[PDB]
Amino acid sequence: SKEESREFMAIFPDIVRDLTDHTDIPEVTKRFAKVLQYNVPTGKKTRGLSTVIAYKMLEKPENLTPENVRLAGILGWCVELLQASLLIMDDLMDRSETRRGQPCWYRQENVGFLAINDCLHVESSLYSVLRKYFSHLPCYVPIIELFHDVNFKTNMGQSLDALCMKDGRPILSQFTMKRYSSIVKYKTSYYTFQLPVSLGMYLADMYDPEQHRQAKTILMEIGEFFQIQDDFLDAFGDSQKVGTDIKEGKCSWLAVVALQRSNPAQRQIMEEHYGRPEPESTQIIKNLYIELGLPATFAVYEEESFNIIRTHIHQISKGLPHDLFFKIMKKIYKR
Amino acid sequence: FSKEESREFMAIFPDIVRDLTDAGRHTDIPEVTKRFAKVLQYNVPTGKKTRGLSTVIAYKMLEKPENLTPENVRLAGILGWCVELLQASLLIMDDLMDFLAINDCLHVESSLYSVLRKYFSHLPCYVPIIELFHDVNFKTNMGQSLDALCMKDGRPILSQFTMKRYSSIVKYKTSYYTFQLPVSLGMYLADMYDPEQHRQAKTILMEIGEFFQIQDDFLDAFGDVGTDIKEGKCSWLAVVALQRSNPAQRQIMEEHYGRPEPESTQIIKNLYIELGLPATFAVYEEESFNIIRTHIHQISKGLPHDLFFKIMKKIYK
Ligand SMILES: CC(C)=CCC/C(C)=C/COP(=O)(O)OP(=O)(O)O
Ligand SMILES: [Mg+2]
Ligand SMILES: [Mg+2]
Ligand SMILES: [Mg+2]
Ligand SMILES: [Mg+2]
Ligand SMILES: [Mg+2]
Repeated sequence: SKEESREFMAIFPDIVRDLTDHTDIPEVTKRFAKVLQYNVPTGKKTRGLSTVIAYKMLEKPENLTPENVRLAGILGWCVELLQASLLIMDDLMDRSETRRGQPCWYRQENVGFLAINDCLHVESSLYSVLRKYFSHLPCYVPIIELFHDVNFKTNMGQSLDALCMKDGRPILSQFTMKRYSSIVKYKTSYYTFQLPVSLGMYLADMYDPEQHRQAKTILMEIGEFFQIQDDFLDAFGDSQKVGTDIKEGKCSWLAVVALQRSNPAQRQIMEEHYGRPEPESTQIIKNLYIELGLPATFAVYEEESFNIIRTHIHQISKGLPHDLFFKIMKKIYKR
Repeated sequence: FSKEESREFMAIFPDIVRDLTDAGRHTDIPEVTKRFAKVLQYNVPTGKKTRGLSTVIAYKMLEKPENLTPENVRLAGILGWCVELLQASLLIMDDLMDFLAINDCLHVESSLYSVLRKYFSHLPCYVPIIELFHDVNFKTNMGQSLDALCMKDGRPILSQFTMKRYSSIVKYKTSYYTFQLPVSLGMYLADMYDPEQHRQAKTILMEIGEFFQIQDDFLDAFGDVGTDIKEGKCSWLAVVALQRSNPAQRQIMEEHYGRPEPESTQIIKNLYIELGLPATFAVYEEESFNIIRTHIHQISKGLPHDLFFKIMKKIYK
């Protein structure tokens, strides 16, 4: 929606002023404004806007004042602040060149390993936003605790992902569906799906831990498909982002399923060519994925997962609106 | 710190590891949980825990003697370990910039907020304590960045080396988390929330923090192995050297400060000797001590002066 997107984007400049406008150190506050302006407001803002929409479908229609919708928007920007911090750090860790076409922050002149500090700074900053706007509301402490908990869980996700690599070479014996599912849950699903919905619920004064647990069950399932679809399109999606999962030696759903279905000779091709810099090595792995019928396998998974998740949504108890979870399903599966 | 204080503090650490690495919960990710136990065990509990133990001492000297139960002194010890978790994340980040992964510093920092939630979420001091940690984290990061703005393309920017910028770096990068945080935590646990009491403490603790770092800066070059010169750090010695330098002495700093060759380090030290930085530190040490002793004696708003004298005596020796 034009009105929702514009109202949301209009909040960002206020959050920069809140965090940067410490009058004795103007040179660092000016630099932090640039850190925020480069890394936080560019691209889709899907997680941020999903927080606003989640709130709009959870709150009683009589309580949906512009004031409250703005508070939802500020929570959305706190999600985008958390993500910005995570992606600054991940880019340094993965030594990536670009993110969404933009050169990675750490590559910019006179940053490098100072990106570590900028990561921590950006993550810490969202708690200052929460204090200014929410310190007087009952949802304050639950929201602070949710952000700190999700940060901790995301770090477990990132560390689990790193235990699939040694000396910058993939450990293919680690590429199991159980480890993949755990990586997606902790590294992606909590901050991408649980965080926006739980923020919406808290702002709507929904504190029942069972309601949050029932939301989690369905959101972790949708989250798994989301990342599996993302992994699939990296290799088989119409380029005209250019996919580099194979070169980077990522524990992707494609690599996991490839190893499940491979005969010994096919396993040897993964051992020899997976996570190598040569473009020839990327094409050999892609050719193996085609040979193992991974496009057909994804097509079956997409149809089956959709049906299973839709069934689980129909069985949701409590005051949780099924509407919200069907709406999330629609945007992800695009149907 | 007394034997009993030290031993009962150290005894808390294994509990905090079990609390954070999910002992009792039966986790779906044991491999990475076991790794985090090792990150904590290897990086957090080793050497002197002076910030952690200072939090316990601060609480013991602010709380009414009747309220000093083993249970409350243990809580003070847990706040102390949260300061040591912050210290550990900051040290990891310094090790990285010069087994451990890059996100371990973010993880360790995040873990202190899990410890705070577990032990303090139902106490009145909860919101003030988490807000103090949030604010100190932010300020420490600002200090870290201000320090980095004294360096461009691997070279020190000597025009940035002013006493104004140095004082700001020490205040934001070190003094807030090293001196303000332990005392304010003690005060909050003792249900002392009055902003004027906190501001009275801050004034003295920012002054102690400045001597602490200036003494550290001095001993790096003139102690009995320091690499501040080689690393081109914005140290008190370099700041004062540039204040006192004639144009020829400035050119020696321009040419030889922040160079890897050990000969450049000895040239800078020779220049520091020539500029009378030892004598200058001796004057600063005497004058700062007399000013800080004065302010501690003048401390009001119902604060005990003996807490701050103990901190002062530990730093100045
Ligand atoms: C604790 C931290 C730092 C978490 C990082 C979370 C994250 C979404 C990383 C990107 O994943 P990726 O590296 O597998 O993919 P890409 O970089 O291509 O988006
Ligand atoms: Mg990564
Ligand atoms: Mg990456
Ligand atoms: Mg990428
Ligand atoms: Mg991807
Ligand atoms: Mg030093």
